[PDB]
Amino acid sequence: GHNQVIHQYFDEKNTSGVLVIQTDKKINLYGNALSRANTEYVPASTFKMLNALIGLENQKTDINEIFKWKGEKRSFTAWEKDMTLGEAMKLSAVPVYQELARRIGLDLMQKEVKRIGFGNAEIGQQVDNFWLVGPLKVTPIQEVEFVSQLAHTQLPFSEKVQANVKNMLLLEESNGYKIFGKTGWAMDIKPQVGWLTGWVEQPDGKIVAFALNMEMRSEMPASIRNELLMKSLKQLNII
Ligand SMILES: [Cl-]
Ligand SMILES: [Cl-]
Ligand SMILES: [Cl-]
Ligand SMILES: [Cl-]
Ligand SMILES: [K+]
Repeated sequence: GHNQVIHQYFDEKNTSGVLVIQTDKKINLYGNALSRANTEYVPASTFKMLNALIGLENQKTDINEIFKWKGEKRSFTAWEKDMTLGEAMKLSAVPVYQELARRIGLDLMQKEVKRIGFGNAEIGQQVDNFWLVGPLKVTPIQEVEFVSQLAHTQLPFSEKVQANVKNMLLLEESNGYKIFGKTGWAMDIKPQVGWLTGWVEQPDGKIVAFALNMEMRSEMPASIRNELLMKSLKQLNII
């Protein structure tokens, strides 16, 4: 349950980051830059959790809808295919979620973001990028609470919608343990910010929420978010 080791982990990967842990409304901070936890960063793709919630609750889409790829080149070849909301969730396929955001529209999206009170709750005028380059910003502490509420089905949306989004977030399942989460990586801002937000469902159903937030660099493999999370959750004996 320390705290200096976990500091060494961040130290070793030459990054600046924080790991926010929330266990039944008790919050703990870890990593090598704890002041990040109350610092506002753009959510990047972590916002997909909320985008989906808003989209499903307002019936702009459903979990079965197949989003058609219409041929434009995308940032990743893995994105160039028809997919569902859930598939797009697993791949962080931005263009699908931008299509969703456009269906929702600026009015509906702004209203929802403030009703939920997400981060600074400002989305500006472009409904299809506000979470990648601003103006929307959120603290890693705000994210762990958000995701904690989602895990407990406590967000101001219908339970079926929350359960549908939770089902899209399963990352690993081993030894009676479940890890749910969403990565983010805002590459077009400086400094770059990487996220891994989610929760652990322990074999007895106890839920432990986490929000990893770290400064990123282009040379980094994306899986560095996963490694820094996974070895920390092991140190704290959460898995
Ligand atoms: Cl602490
Ligand atoms: Cl520190
Ligand atoms: Cl079906
Ligand atoms: Cl591109
Ligand atoms: K250090």
